[PDB]
Amino acid sequence: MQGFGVHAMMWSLNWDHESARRAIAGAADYGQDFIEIPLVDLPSVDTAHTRALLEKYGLRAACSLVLPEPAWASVRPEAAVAHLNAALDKAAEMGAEALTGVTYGGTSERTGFPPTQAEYDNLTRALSQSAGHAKTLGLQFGIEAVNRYENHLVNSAEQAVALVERIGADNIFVHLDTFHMNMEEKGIANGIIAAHDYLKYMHMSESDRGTPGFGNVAWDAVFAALAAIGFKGVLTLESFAAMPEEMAGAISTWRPVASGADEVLDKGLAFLRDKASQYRIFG
Amino acid sequence: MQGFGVHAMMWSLNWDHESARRAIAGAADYGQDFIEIPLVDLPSVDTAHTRALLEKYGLRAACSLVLPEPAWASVRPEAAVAHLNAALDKAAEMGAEALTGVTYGGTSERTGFPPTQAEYDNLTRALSQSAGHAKTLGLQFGIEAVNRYENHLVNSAEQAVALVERIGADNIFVHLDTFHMNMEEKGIANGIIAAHDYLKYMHMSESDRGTPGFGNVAWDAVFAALAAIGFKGVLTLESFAAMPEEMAGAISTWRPVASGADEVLDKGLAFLRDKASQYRIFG
Amino acid sequence: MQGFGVHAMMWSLNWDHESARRAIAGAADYGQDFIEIPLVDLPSVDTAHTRALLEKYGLRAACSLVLPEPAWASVRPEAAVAHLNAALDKAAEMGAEALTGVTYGGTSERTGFPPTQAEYDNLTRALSQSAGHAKTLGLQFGIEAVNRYENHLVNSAEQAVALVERIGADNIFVHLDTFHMNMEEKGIANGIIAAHDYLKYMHMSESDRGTPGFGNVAWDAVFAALAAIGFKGVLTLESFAAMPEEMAGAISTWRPVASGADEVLDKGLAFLRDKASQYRIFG
Amino acid sequence: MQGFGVHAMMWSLNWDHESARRAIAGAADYGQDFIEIPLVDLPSVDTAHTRALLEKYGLRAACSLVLPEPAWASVRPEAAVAHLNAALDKAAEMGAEALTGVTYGGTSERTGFPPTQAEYDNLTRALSQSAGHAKTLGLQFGIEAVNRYENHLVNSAEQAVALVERIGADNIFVHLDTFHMNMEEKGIANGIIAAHDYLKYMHMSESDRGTPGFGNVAWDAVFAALAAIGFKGVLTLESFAAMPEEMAGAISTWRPVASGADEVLDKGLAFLRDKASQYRIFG
Ligand SMILES: [Mg+2]
Ligand SMILES: [Mg+2]
Ligand SMILES: [Mg+2]
Ligand SMILES: [Mg+2]
Ligand SMILES: [Mg+2]
Repeated sequence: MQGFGVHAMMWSLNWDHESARRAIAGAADYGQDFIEIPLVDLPSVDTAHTRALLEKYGLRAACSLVLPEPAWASVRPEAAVAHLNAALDKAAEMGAEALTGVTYGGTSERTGFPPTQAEYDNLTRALSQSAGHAKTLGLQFGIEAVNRYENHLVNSAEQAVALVERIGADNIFVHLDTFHMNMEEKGIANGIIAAHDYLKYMHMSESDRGTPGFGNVAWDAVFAALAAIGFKGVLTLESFAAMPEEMAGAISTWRPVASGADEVLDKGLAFLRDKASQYRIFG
Repeated sequence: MQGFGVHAMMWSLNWDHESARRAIAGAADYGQDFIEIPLVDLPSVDTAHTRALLEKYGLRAACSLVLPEPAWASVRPEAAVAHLNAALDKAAEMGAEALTGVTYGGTSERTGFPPTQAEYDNLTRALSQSAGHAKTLGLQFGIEAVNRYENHLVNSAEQAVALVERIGADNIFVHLDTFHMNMEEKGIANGIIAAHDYLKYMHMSESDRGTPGFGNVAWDAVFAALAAIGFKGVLTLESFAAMPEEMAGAISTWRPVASGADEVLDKGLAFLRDKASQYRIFG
Repeated sequence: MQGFGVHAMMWSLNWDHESARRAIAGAADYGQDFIEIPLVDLPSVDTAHTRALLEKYGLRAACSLVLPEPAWASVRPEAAVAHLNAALDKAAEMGAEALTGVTYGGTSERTGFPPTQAEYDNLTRALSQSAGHAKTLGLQFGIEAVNRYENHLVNSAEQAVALVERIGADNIFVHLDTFHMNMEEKGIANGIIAAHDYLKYMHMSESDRGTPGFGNVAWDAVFAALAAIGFKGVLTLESFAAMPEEMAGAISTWRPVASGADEVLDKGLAFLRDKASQYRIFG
Repeated sequence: MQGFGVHAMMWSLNWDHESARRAIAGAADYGQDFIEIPLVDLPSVDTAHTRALLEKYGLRAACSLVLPEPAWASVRPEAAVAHLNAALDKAAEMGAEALTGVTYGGTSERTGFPPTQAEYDNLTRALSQSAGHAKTLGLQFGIEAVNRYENHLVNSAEQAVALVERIGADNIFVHLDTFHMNMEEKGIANGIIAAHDYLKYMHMSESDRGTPGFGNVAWDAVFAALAAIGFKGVLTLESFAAMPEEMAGAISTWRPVASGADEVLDKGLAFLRDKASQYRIFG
């Protein structure tokens, strides 16, 4: 998996038939190599229709998700293995090449206490079996580290690496998010250096979830480190600029993040492509 | 109020006789002008004792708090005023010069929706009552903007500024926190510039609540902005280095933030002092 | 004198009838407010022609120069005055509103020693009289600080400020250059802050003379300081991407600075615009 | 060679008996692994005295120089070889482990033209010769890139690496300077990344030659790239704070650079120590 990507939420929150087409056509109009397709309601996604659309527009894809609370692997690992295996099935039917995201828990998961060894044991056994199922399907399996307000289990790149190393599956990769690294990494580039050869997917996201290039992420440090470790994964723009006010509660966003999704695709995709070139990413 | 401050959390977050002695003498060993005292249990504070220790060490003080849920001003403004007024009576007894912090709601407050006009009506009237009560005691009243995960009402400097102008008191100041601006401000210095008329207090906190100078906050942009608007207030360090594991739920940190408090105090107060000199912060 | 500007060197430094139209038409095409016209060989300037082009394309102009060695003001102030007064004449005929740049010495000036009392007295007397000649014409007069390898007299913003105060003329402004500031200012924002009373003109130039936004200049600090001091003048793009190799010696530049002037124009101009909008530079 | 170093110029540029003592005791007092010994006037450097001091204080050493004009290698390669070999003889006698710096030319060298093939031909043969002499003495040989105003031949790390690869000698390393990279590298970390195969020595110097951490150098990007390429080498502090006013012409510095070598050693070495530990520079 290598090239530039855009998250489908730049257009669509749902994945009905038309939403799928509008997002896929848009990502192709912006010359992306990948679209990242969110899986929120597994019954509702038509895998054959999505595969046809991708073929029409010469686009590749990865899927992402967040485990629903009944499937949180830290307490209910068997429900997680079922839900992730189900997700991997529809990913592989779609033509996607990986499932990534918060594949290990929730984005409002707290126990109130530091993460325990019994929790990390459930995670290890849950992710071990599903990545296995991913391997039988030829898919890769990602783990996105997120900030301490969303999850208590995987916050820093170091914790994601330690999880991957314990499972021992060569088809699991570490997935980092510049919005979350901005809070969690002691110097954002240190997240990328810790991940090193496990790092195969990035969410390139401004510090306010707006337009990359216009916030607090130290993009030179980020691209310095991706270049120095020889990064050859996917760089996917993640922004909240097209989120309606209804989505507020699910994403903890209470006021507009940018002027509009048009501005974010125009300027944010070109910024990521021009920084990639300055630092000879994929060179 | 002008000068350098350190939050008492660097030595404890209880405020019994012993914790007060340890924190106040600690802040004096480090040549601070101010200590920031958190008011967590109003019936338990020995205000007279604190006052005598402050005079003994020649230390000045600000008080800060977070409103408990029964008193969140957005939904229960009468309860907010009764609590804020009692906290102000304690601050004045100790000899503090201001009450600041999350004085309008909680740090775990959500409605699931963006802030509505009736919630701001409630905030405006509750803070205008209590700012008046603070005025009768000779104290100033502060509003600290925090990030979207802790609160949905006052996130950006502009919001804080617009709320001050609505209340129309002359003893209310805006209070910014670089850890929170690192998420909420579209370029951190834009927060300081927006508040140029009302900014009188800063929390100088690193992007991970660790040691200032060793994270992702753009300190040169922060200090340039403080210098250019002619900042005339307090620069208080805030870090979670002294926080034991048992506090993890109340602060949502599940990983140590630094080596030890002694290191944060040593390295962080020196960094802030050196950046202050470089940018001529107090003349 | 307010808005965005591009230096004519983006097209060519020659200013015959062909070069002026191309440069002025090019500057209009990119929506600029000002073009900076270099005055090099004075007798080859048709100024009525240039004034016609300007008012046809709706463009304003400032003129810039460097003193040639026999007119260096530190040692030959009378020759400085006559040369400056002659540049001011043709600048006025063109309808430019200001003459700026290294109006006080050379870009290869060096005595081997720190600048002396007597050298500054020569500068003062020379610029004092030429600034008065500019006043009768309606022109403003600028002093551009440059780095220690090009000049030994005006390197820092505070030097420029002290010189302007010394001269006592109300029509001289400080001109600063982000490329030179990157070497001379102890934290680039401190030059902008120090000049805050007299700063009316900027050279927005990347650290390698390439494309602004793709080097080592800390643009968030630059723009934060501009906004916070309430900057009102012109922001002019300076870059060497159009210079042929025969210019190498004249600009101490031994390798290409970028991959073409069209790229620097398209990407660099839009970067200065988006940054200005982010920090709300012009309201 | 591996560890932290400091330039003897922080104490003196003369290397007589008491300056050698002053500087070596001084470096040892700040816990340095290395001291960099300038070689300027060869017949006055006592080698037995210097070697004895180094072993008493547990200090290792590198020597450095600039070629005097009669021996610039680009135009007089036989003369360069003589001067380099004699300097190498002194360095070996002192106990030093390498000769580095501007070993291919001068710091006010310029033809007025971009560098030519024939010039690089002379460098290649002269450096080939003397690096083989250095090999006979058990020394490595360094080449330091400097900025376009000091030298027209070796400005970017890329040029350094190409030269090193042409000569083909297993004891030549690349040596970079953050002060010079801040001008020459399009994004400062790109130079470190370009040299990843041959980078074994850094001058850690602020953008104004003052105190590292209080200027314009992007230290997070610098230390990140160093970490990510797995740097094993020397991080040597370089600053002009201790240099008398009579030395202005040699270093093109016309005004004070910081506030004294004392503050520069104290705060700068502290800043490099803390940055080095943040990014885990040596494991
Ligand atoms: Mg993400
Ligand atoms: Mg009233
Ligand atoms: Mg705070
Ligand atoms: Mg300029
Ligand atoms: Mg050097």
